[PDB]
Amino acid sequence: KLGEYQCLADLNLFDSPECTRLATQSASGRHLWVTSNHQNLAVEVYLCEDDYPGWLSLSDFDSLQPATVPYQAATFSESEIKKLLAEVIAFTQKAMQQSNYYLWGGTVGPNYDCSGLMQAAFASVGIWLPRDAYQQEGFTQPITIAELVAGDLVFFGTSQKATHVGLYLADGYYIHSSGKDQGRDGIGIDILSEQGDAVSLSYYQQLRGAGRVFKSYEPQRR
Amino acid sequence: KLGEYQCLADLNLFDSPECTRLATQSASGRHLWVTSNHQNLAVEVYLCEDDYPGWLSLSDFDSLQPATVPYQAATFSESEIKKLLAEVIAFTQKAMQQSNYYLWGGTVGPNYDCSGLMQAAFASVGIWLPRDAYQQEGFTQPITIAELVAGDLVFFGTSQKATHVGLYLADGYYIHSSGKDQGRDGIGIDILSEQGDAVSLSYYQQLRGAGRVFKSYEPQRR
Repeated sequence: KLGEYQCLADLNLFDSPECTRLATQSASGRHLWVTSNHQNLAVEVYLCEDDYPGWLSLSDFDSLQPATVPYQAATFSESEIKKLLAEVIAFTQKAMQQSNYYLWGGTVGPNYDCSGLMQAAFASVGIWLPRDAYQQEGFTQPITIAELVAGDLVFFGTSQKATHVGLYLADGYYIHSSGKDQGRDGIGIDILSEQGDAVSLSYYQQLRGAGRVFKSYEPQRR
Repeated sequence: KLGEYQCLADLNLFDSPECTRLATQSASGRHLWVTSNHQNLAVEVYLCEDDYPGWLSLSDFDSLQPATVPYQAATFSESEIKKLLAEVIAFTQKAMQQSNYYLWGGTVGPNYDCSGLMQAAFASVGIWLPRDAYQQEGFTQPITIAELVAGDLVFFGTSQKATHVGLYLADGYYIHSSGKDQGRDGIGIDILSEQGDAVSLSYYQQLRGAGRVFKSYEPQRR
């Protein structure tokens, strides 16, 4: 009906009431807000942890249970975050070991989009990032490429905005989920170098910058 | 001649004065103690940071400079260590991307043995482990398999002693350098499960236990 619910299964959220294009996916156990905006056979919702808005098919209403404990965002210091980056990296490596392909809106796994993998990996330690690559760029602390260290985000796109993101490892290497056209159609490792393979070179030429995660997302007031 | 020197190049240390079998390798910049024990065309040494003993060819004396500043071990709290584990894991991932094969005594890269990869990975952030897998088992804090988290060590062997080690990632996965016979002939990722492939199963059946790195190695008095 209306108000705060928790997901009993992984739910697809679409970017319109027609449910033709996946916007994000809400993992089991996440909290979401159900609005009174019903249209077509869907209802407008937003996810509590990242404020992500979208449309949920009314057929997924049976997978919503009313929340009895409201979502309250946890606060992380920079040092707490640093301690958890090993787990974030490990998440991406475990993900790379599963059969996977690049899926726009892919967020619950095994099939991710670039920013979905970043969100899923940080959320595996309880750290919330916004969902889209351009939002992740705005949310992190910009750093120079020289300053990159394991667990930082690397951003790519045009001079206009970030449209791709990966997770830095070491000495130029980063892990990312990349598309079928220019990339690997799934999770893989590339290098920020002109000495890389063709894929690495396609991305390196689009490199925009780098960001450090210094806090977890706090939802907007409401 | 005698006393503490620093390496100007990566040096091979052997397990006998005949220099037929590699014991470890000393990365350029490490400190070593040269004893008065000359035999054949080699001298007995030990490395300062891990106390590891071996034989250095007399022909490598030109790559030894006298130390004017003696090696003194740094102290790391558990917390400082935890903050560095992301870099440790990243090191192993970077190593996996280079052409490599399994090499007993392999410590400087690209070719590692199991415990040498561990040592090299932790040393890349300044944390010293002892060199051999059984020593690493004795040096770490034993934990249960259930308690494994990213950056812990997984030990394998007989009921008598650990002969193999890997670095835990997440959800049963771990990264290790493994031999040509039973393993991958180099760095790769396996799972602590019977649902794994054939290599995973062979190691899983030899699982001994797990350890957490809670301090950096302090050499013997001395």
